[PDB]
Parts: sequence; C-alpha cells; structure tokens
Amino acid sequence: IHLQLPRPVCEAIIRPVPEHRADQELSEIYRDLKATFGVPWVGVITQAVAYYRPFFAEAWRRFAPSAKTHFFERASDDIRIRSWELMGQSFVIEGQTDRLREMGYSVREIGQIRAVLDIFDYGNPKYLIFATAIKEGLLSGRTFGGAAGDARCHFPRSPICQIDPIPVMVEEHHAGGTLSQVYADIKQTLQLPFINSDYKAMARWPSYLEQAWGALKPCIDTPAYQAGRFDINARALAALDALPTAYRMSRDDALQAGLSEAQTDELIQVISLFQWMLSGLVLNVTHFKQQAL
Amino acid sequence: IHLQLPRPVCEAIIRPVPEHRADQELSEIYRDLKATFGVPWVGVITQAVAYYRPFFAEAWRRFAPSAKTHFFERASDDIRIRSWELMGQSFVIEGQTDRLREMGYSVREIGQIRAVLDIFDYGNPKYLIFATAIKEGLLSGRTFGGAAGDARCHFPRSPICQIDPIPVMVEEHHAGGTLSQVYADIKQTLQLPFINSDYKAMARWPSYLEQAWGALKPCIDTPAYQAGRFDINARALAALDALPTAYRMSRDDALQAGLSEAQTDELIQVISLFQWMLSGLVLNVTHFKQQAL
Amino acid sequence: LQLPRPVCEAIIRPVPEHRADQELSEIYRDLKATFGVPWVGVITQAVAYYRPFFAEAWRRFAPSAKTHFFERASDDIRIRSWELMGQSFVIEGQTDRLREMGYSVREIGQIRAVLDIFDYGNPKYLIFATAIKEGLLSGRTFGGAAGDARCHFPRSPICQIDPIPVMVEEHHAGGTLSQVYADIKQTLQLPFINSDYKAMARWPSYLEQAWGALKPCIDTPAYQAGRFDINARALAALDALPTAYRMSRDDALQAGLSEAQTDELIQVISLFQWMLSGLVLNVTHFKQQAL
Amino acid sequence: LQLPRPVCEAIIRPVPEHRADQELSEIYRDLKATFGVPWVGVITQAVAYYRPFFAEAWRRFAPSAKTHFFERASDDIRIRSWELMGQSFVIEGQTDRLREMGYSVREIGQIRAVLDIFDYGNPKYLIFATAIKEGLLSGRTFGGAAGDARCHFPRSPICQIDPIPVMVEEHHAGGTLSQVYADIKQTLQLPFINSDYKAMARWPSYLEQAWGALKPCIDTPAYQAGRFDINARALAALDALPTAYRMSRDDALQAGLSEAQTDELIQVISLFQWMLSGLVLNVTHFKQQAL
Repeated sequence: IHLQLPRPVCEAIIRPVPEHRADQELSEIYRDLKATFGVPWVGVITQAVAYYRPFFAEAWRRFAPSAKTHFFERASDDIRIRSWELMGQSFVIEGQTDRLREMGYSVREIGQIRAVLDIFDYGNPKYLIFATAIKEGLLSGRTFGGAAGDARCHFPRSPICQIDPIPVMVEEHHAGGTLSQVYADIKQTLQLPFINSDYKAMARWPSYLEQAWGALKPCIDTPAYQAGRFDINARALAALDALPTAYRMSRDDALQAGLSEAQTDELIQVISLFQWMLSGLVLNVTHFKQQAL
Repeated sequence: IHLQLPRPVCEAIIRPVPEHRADQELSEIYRDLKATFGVPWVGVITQAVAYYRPFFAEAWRRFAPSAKTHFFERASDDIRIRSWELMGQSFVIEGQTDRLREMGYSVREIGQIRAVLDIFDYGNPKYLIFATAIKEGLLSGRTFGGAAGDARCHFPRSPICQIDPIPVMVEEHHAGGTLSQVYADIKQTLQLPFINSDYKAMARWPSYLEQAWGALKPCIDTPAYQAGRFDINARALAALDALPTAYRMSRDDALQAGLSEAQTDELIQVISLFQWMLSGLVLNVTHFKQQAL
Repeated sequence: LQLPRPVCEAIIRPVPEHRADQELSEIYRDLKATFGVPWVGVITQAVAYYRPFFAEAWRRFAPSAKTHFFERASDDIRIRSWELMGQSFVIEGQTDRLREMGYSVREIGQIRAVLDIFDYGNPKYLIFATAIKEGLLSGRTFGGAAGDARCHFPRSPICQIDPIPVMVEEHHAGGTLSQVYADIKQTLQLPFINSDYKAMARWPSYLEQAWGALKPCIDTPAYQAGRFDINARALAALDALPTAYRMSRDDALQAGLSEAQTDELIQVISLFQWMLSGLVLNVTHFKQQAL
Repeated sequence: LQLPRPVCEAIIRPVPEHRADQELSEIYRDLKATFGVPWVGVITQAVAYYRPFFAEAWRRFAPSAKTHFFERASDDIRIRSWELMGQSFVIEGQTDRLREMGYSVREIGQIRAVLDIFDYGNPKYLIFATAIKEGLLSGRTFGGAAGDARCHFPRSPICQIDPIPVMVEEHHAGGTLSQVYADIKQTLQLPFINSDYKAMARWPSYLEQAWGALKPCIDTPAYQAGRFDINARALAALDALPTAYRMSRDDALQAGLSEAQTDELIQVISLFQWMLSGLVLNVTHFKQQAL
C-alpha cells in the first residue's frame, strides 16, 4: 500500500559516551572521526557504539579509508539532496521565519538557528551510512565494496570542514521540567529511548524547538514520510555496496576485537535501532531547514 | 539596626539594545567597550543606556580614558575581592559540586560552569563603577576625579583579556515554561523588571541555574547581605571619586548630546535602578562561585 | 593546447581585508559565507577597487554561487586538477624532507590544512572570474536554464569562514622572502603575490621547498595543456549557471562605472582569470607533494 | 648595579608545544590555564625535559600561582618595568614609520595585541623561574605565611589561553630572518630565540624595525640597573609566596632525577632566570615603541 520501514526490536540498554565524559584515548578516536567526517559533533550513534570500545576502534579503523574519499562525500551529499527533494515534493512546508520574528527572534538569531540546522543537514547522512555499514557487517558477515572502478572515487573528498566548536546541546540532565516534556514527546513520537544531538542543539532555543517540532510532528509516519524514509534507507544500503575500500566487520571480527558473545548480541540491537532512527532524522532535519528558509 | 541600600523608584520603561540586534554603528561602540573592559559581553546596563544613543556614545567617550587605566583595573578587582571576603565571612556556603555530579554533570561540564561564572565575577565590578559614574554625573552635575596623584595610576591596565565569544544566554523570548517561572522568581525576589546576563548564561544549564539560585535565594536581603551590599556600593562611589581622568556628564551635557528633557529624566531613573542592581549582582555571583568551588 | 597570457597595462589595486571599510567588509563577509571560504581572493580584492561594478556583479552571481550546481562544478575542477597533475607529473613526496628539516607531525598537518583551503576555494574564484570577464567581453547572458531541479538546490552546507589565514604580506616580508616572491612573480608572470603563497610563507623554509619542487613544471607542455583543460571547465561551468548571469559593458555603466574604468577593469579581470587556471594546478602540486 | 650572566655548559632541550606528547600536553594546558596565558614559555619547555622534576615543581608552585598575591606581584613587575623604561630611556613612537612601510591600523592593532600577551605573562614565568632556581640552589622553603588572608584568594579570573601565538620557529625561518635571530642570540647572549621574538617575526619587517630600536639600549648602565631591580622584585615575590614552596636538590632526587641531571638542570634554569629579567624590559620597550 505504501513503503514502510520497520522498526527493529531493541531491549538492549543504550550507553552513549558523550564527548564531555570521554577519556583521552576515546577522545582521540572522536577527534579523528570528526576530522574525517568534517563535522563538529560526535553522533549519539557513535557514542553508543563506543561503549563497546574495541569494536568501535576497529570498525572505525576499517571504515575510515572509505570515509576519506570523494565517493563517500558524494554519496552522503546525494542523500541530503534526495531528502530535500522528497520533503519538498510531498509536504507543503510553510515558512516559520515571520512567526519567529513575531516571538522576538532577531535576524542574527534566526541566522544562528539556520547554521545549527546546516551542521546536521550535512553530517547526518555520513552517520547514516556508517551505521548501515556497522549493522549490515554484523548481521551478514559480508565484505562490502572495494570494487575500485572509477579511479576518481578513491580521490580525497572535498577538503573543507568545520570541526569546532562542539555545538551547544541541552543534555537531558541539563534540562528543566518543560523541556523534559518536549524531550518525552519526541522520544515517544519517534519511538526512541534517547534524544538526538540535533534536538538538543535546537533546544538552546526552547521556544524555537517547540515551534519547529510542533510543525514537524504531524508529518511523522504519514504515508509520504514513511515512503520517503524507506527510500532514504535504500540509498544508504546502496552506498554500503559501493564503498571504495572494502569493509568487513562481522560477529567473529567483533569477538576477535574483544567483545563477548553477549555484548555482540547487545551491540547488534543497539546499532539496528540507531540505523533505523537515522533515516528518519535526515527527513526531520530537512523539514526543520525548509521551515526556516 | 543595619546598613541597607534603598531601591530607587523606576517607573521608566527599560529598552535594552541587545548585541544580536545592534546596528553597525552601535556594534562598534559595543566592541570598544568590551575590548576596553576586557570582557566578552555587553552588560544590560550598557544595553539600556544605549537606547539613549548619543548620551551613551558621549558618556563612554568620557569614561573610556579612565577605564583603560591601572587604577580602574585595580579598583574593579578590589571590589571582586571585597565581595569574596564579605560573603565568605557572613555566610556558610555549602559546596554544590557533589550534588551537580549526582545530577549527572561531568567534571568538564562543571568546569565550563565555573568559567562562565568567572566572566561575570571579573566584569561586573567594572560595570558597577561605570553605572555609578553615569548615575552620579547626571544627578550631581559634578566633575569626578582627574587628580594628580600616583603616576602609576595612569599606566595601562593589566593587558590580557577575553572578549570572544559572547556567552550563550537564554533570552526571555528563547525561554519556555519553567525557565520563565525561574526568571519570574528571580525578578520578583531581586525586584527587577529584567533578567541579568549572568542568569541567562547560567540558564544554558537550566537544572544548574535552578540549584544555584535556590541556594542563593534565602541569603537575599538578610542583614548580612544588605550590609554587604551597602559596602560594595560605597566602594563603587569611592572609585568614582578617584578616577584618573576627569569625568563630567551632566543633565546639560545630556541635553547638548541631543537628549530631550524628558529622555534625560527617564535615563536618570533607568541608570539608578541598574546602579542599585549591580551591587547585589556582584554578591550573587560571588555566592554562585563559592558554591561551585 | 595553450592559454596565452593577456595584455595588462592596467595597474592592479587590491583592497585587502585588513584595510576594507565597513561597507566593503560586509560584501567581503557575504562572499566568504557564500563560497564557504575563510579568505577574500586577490581577484575579488582587485575587482573591489571598481566597487559599484563589484557589488552588482556579486549581486548577480551570488544566486548561482549558493547552488548545488556551483558546489559540484567547482569540486569537479578540483578533481580534474588532481587527475591531471597526477597523470602528467612525477610528484615526489616531500614529507620526509620536511621532517628532516625539523617539522613535526602537527606542523605538517597544519601545512596540509592551509593547502586544503585553497584546494577547495580556488575553483570557485576561477568560475566567478570567468563569469566577470566573459560577461564584460561578450555582453552575453550565461545560464538560467531550469533543467534538472536539483541543480538549483542549496549547496552542501558546511563551511570554514574563520579565521582569515595567516598571510605574510609583501610589506611584512624581509629580504630573502621578498626574493622568493619576486621569483614567483617573474616565473608566473604576475604583478602580485597570491594569497596561497603568502599563507605558505608563514613557514618560509616550507614555501621555498614547495615552490622549488613546483617551479620547473611551470609552462612545460603538459602544464599548459592541463591549464587549457582547467580553463575550458570554467567556461563550461559559466554556460551552465543555474541562475542567469549577465553583466556587460553597458551594465557596468549603469552600475556607476565610466567607460574608461570599464576598459581598465577588463584588463584586470582578464589577467586574474588567466592566472587562476594555473593557481589551481600549482596548489594541486603543493598538495600532492605534501601527501 | 649589575646582573652577571651565569655559566651554562648544559645543552638546552626545549619540548615545544607542537611536539609534546599527551601527558606533557596536559601539564602544559594546566600551566597555561593557571597563568592565564596562551603560550608555554621556553623556560618551561626546557625544564620539561627534566619531566619528573617539572611535574613536581609545578605541582608545588601551582597553588601560589592561582592566588591574588601572585597576580598582583606579577602585575607589579610589569608596572615596575613600564616605570623604569619610561624614566630611563627616550623611546620614540614607531607607529608612523610602520604606517609608512604599509602597515594598516588593524595590523598595528594585531601587533600590539601580541606584545600585550608577553607584557602580561613574562613576569609570571620570571617568578616561577626564580622559584625553581633558588629552590635548587638554596634548598630553602619559601613563603607559606598566613598574613593577609586576601593574599590567598583566587586571582583575577579572566584569561586568554585559547590560541597559541603564531611563532616563526628557527626551522621555519630562512635566510635573512635567520640572521636577525643570530643577532638577537649574540646581543642577548642566548643559545635560543624567545617565543616573544618568534611571534613578532610573523611580521618580519616589523621585527627588524623593533629589534633595531631596542638593541642600542641593551646593557647600557640604565638597562643593567633596571634589570637588577626587576630581578630583585622576583626574589621578593618568591619570599612572599602564599603557599610554601620547597624543591631542593634532594627533592629533585626523590622526584626521579639523578644527581648529574640535577646539576645540569641548575645550569639551565640559571640561564633562563637571568634571561627573563632582560626579556621583561625588552617587551616593555617594544610595547612603548608601539603606543
């Protein structure tokens, strides 16, 4: 009837290691991840995988060569583009700029809000593709990519990037009552046990987040949203298949790296949920950005 | 029975021009103020005076030579020191670092909170002395300072400073729900129609502000707080008398700058309230800082 | 295949960012923000002397600059340059030699990051320079076709616009540094020193090294062919601008320039436009050295 | 009054910030954050070679460094230097000549901000160097008296620590810059180039100018006398440290150094401690030139 991306089962407890808690050793991997993706934040996805640290270190080591490439840059960008395309076609997204002005937001402040949205509009596809690699590698045991056709695919990615500062994020333990209820609403509506970095950064401006989320919420899990989400997911799987450097990181690789059988089961649930989440997050950020046009 | 600083009458509307709204010309004055004070934010006191822009520009022009001096640095610093001294002596201020940890705050986060408190602990004395200059100059029509004394008083101040970026502040139009309630509580308790930059910056961590304000609130307008406040105000007055470069900015000077009689009356009420406010703010930040030791 | 240097008797008058007044600095900021780069090119500094033309040219060009199309066409020039220099030249790695000179791993990383700025940014300036020159010379209207709707989408968001890279300006320069600059000017046939070399000059012994290895490649047959190819890419980009660009001699008059000033501008932009195809190759060479 | 240069056979082995490993970098960071300065002095880079001693000495000195007393005593040294150079020399302004060389208002602003960094921080390094040296030479316990309780209060909090100043390192330098560096070494009797001159060297023509104006003042009678005075202030600051500092030869042994390594350290710190009184005067001179 319409394409619907099924949410996986996750009973595993999720234990993200935030940047402000990461020890020196973890922080160096975090630094490399941000420098390579060219983003100023470590994804909650990668924070959660990092709990299984030796797996995280090895999976990053193996994925990183592909992430440095022209191919990966383009594949990520094309997902941003597809999202923009879908949401523009399927939804009448009224602009919120006048409404924000009426609330008292100045031109500069709205500019700052846009800039925060741009960070995630750029970065999230990269996280989506990485999460997809981690999940599919664990589930299938397959070796992905490394076909090396067009030589330009292996060229270095477009070199510029913003890696500082970490965006201002209102963590759950920072948050007061009213903000906690918006977080609760987002969690329930999106079927997640965590608050994404994106929403926490928007929450630097609580009345903006309330507005932006309130306009998005009715679109969630409409047929068009759901079909679009499925499409974004398919794009991410297609990118995994075309990685310029082969990626393999199976259960046995996880065991080799020092995970137990039980941790590996747990990790599979954790990454599956994050991977599913990420196609939705891409569409959501696109919606926010188009609202603020 | 004990020294207490009378709150002036202000029925005039306060119209601060925030840094995110200031036009090009005002922003240049704002930049010079920050560079000269050595602080990363424009005070709400100076924002409110800036509404009367030709007065603000001429008053800053006349005060700036003094603010650049070794004297001003030392006099401001001595007010910080006096405040530290008074609050230490008069109150049993229990450390809140353990509670913050229990609430989920990391070592790095608590460090960031302290850094924010330091900005205001350093800068507020300077704003206090300036507001005192503006108020007394208008009320008295007197010429303050300019005495030949110790040549070293005219030397450049301690040269290092911190002027970027503007602290993250949760503006009233940013706030939602419970933060506005905390803001309401602060306004009513401190008898102010506005929220200070200091509390808007603490509000970056709403649960921290709630704790810090809760611990401070019972101290407000105890005899010891009030007597301390009076002493801080007295130091401010003494500093004005010893400015190394003479400052005069009377009603007549205000009229010559292009203010109307009615604007000058309004400005007098406005500055009087801020001047009064600032002795209290200094004690409050000291309290926060000692809590967070 | 060969790009002949144009004739330029006109004096070039860059307005550096550290001298630009408030109004001009606002246009400079917008340029940087849109291109997503931390520096104002000497190309745009020189055109800024003709301020009413500069402001209107930017006004007309900026809508295209903000697009996916522009991001991709600029990126494809960088890719092509990488491809050409890789195939056409044996470019020996210089990292070992840098280390032997006392450069640490972190310093070499810093040097690479400076190179990446220009590697990214120069194609954008090249296309803009091409737009200005051909607009003036031909009076034609370039681009503006609907075509693929995605071409008009906003470009890939993220950018680095601060700080301005540390540049050793000519009046900063001492004796031997002035001599490297003179050599560069002579060899490249330019009356000015590019931002690229000035930034490299923050590490004088590094600049000498890198320029040293590049210099014998300049104006070899393969370099010239490569340069011709890069120029052709810039012209193709201009023909496919998603938003129409027209800015003729007559438009220059309407913007506030006199006829004589327009004629001078034409000489100035022609020199810079020619220069930029070569700068792209040169930075690509530096970058491959530093691999 | 005169201040003799100590004998120093020892090789000085600074560990620069761009080479420091993770462990040392954390001490460097705490040093900068406590002093409130954006660079790690060469004094501390050299002592860092004796890392077990450096870590313990800093551990012992840091509680004093954090205080109101230390902020004031350091500041009073800056003031005294300002005072002395003002009285003892006719220092001609150089802003006009810099402008005439092509420096803009903003560039001269940037130059002044760099000088301010060292004007602020060098007295702190001087006092620390004096503590290390005298601790080792005398074996005494310095300070630790209660006295005025305000002396133990935390220092004026605000600080600029964030970007390391751009410094043209000796291996960055080529040609004529290496000559100016050699002149500085010979004139000041040092085997190294201070962070302050390396930062001024970001503008090579400015450094030549500023050094050229200072040089005839070096080791005149009024300069030597002022230097002696600055040294004596540092010694007084040490005697009044709010928290006791003891770090003897025996402490050096307990910290992990051998006896021979301690003998060498004593030579190294003695040379730096002597250098620092001179550096304070020099930066004061630069700063008054640039008014």
